[PDB]
Parts: sequence; C-alpha cells; structure tokens
Amino acid sequence: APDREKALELAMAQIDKNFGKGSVMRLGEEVRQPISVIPTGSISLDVALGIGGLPRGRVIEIYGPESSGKTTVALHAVANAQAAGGIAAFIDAEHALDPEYAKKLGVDTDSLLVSQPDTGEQALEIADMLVRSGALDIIVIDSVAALVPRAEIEGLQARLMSQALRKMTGALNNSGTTAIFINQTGGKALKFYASVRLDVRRIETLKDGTDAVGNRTRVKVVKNKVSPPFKQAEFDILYGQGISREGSLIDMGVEHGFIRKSGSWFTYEGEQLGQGKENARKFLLENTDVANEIEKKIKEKLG
Repeated sequence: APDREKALELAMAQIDKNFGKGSVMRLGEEVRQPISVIPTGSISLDVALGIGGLPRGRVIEIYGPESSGKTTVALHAVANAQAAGGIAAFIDAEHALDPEYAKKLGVDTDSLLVSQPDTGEQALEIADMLVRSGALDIIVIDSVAALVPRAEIEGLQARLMSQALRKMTGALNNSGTTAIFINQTGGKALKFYASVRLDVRRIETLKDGTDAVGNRTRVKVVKNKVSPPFKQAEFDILYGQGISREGSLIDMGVEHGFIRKSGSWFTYEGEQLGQGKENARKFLLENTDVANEIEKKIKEKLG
C-alpha cells in the first residue's frame, strides 16, 4: 500500500528537480499558480491553461489552419497585456494586420511596437534585442513559416529558428517577457522550446439567424509545461468584435452550474437572463454588473 507511492513520490521529485517543474505531471494534479499570467480573454481557455492565462516568461506557440483564430487570440493576449501597463511588440512578416480589428479587440495600436524585417534571420535578432530591454511584456512573431532566411531570399529555417530559440529562450526567462509564435514548418525547435502550445481550429460557422456573426472555435493545449496539458476550450469570435467575453460566461456559467438552462431560457440564481444564448449574451453585455459577478463566481469556484 505505501512504499510504492513513496518511491514514486521521491522519484517524481528528483525528476522535476533536475528537469524543472512540468517534467512529470498527472492528468489530475491541481498544482501551481504563478502570480503572473496573461488572460487569454476567454476564461474557457484561461482555465484550459490551468494557470488562468499565459505563463509569462514562457515561449508559447499557437498554431492553426488558415482562418481559425490564432491571430485573434494572439491580439487578445497583446491587448490584455497592454491594458496592464506593459507594452507589446509585433514582428510582422505576413504584412497582413487589421489595426481597426485589433483596436476593436482592445489593441492600443498607436502604442503597438511593430517591425516588418527583411529576412527571417533579421526579425529574430530584432525580437531578441527588443526582448533584452525587458521593457516589453508580450512580443509576438507573426508567421513562423514566413521566416525565410538571408540565403533563400538572396533545412535553413529549422536552424535559423533553433539558434535564436536557444538564445532568446534564456533571456525571455530572465526578463519575464512572454512570446507568441504564429505557425502552420520550422517544426522541431519550437515544438520543444515552447513551454505551451495551442492547437487552434474553427469548428462551426456561427449561425446568426441572418447569415453569420462569427465562428465557434476550439483550442486544444497539446503542450503545457505549466499545468495539466491536453485540456481544451471552445468559444465564439464574432466577426469584427473578437472573442465574446459574454459568450463565454454562459458556457462556463452552465458547465459549472452558476446558471440554469430551463429550455432555451437562461437564468441566473432566480431572475432570468434571456431567452437564447445571444439574447442572454445581449443581456450580460448590457448588464456587466451581473456579468462580472458570474466571471467572479466562476473564478472563485475554480481559480
């Protein structure tokens, strides 16, 4: 009965010791909690991460198929980091960004540090020195696959990438700046350096009755060295409004009881919210007072 675990316990101990914390976990441990993390902007996912957001100082990767969310999540990461006083950097390699939309997500475009390098070898250095001023909070490279090296422009990528990754990884940990990498490629490197990888995919094209308000998405946390991995969260991203914070309260609201679905009628302890997800969504939208209370409750019922 005892001894085995005890040997295990000690085992699992020494591992983490020489290999860090997330070395050995259980798809059941409720462990850790850093006083630092960035709200995804969708609790659903925040919880997904276990820690309630992104592990600062860690290199995260959010890969997904063309037109899944990725950037959106990302720009959210950058917006929530922003509204906290620290400022964000955008390494542009895709030359495709819609500030407006960003602004709508919450991005302070005027104060967003961007840079459209010339070769893949160039961005990284930029990102690397720019990250060395530890003045940044969230730096985000856009398009791992759009990092063509000096050579080709005149197995390169993987290499090019590995190099900085090892280099930038060190510092990132020392400065407390968390990094984002969009992907589709450079594979290897990132695969391993990243301490958290999100796999994002668009499941349903949200039916608005009319023709479409957005799309319901799903992110699977294939790799999480800071909490139990393999989790996942689903949320909606309304065309031109980003992730509906309200849209999420409901889902968690119900998947955790704080709200009752009485047959296409949403109710919150006594009084009803609305009749229909969007209706109740509308409801909370204009009833933030109550809205945050749910978020609050949900955060209390879990952390």
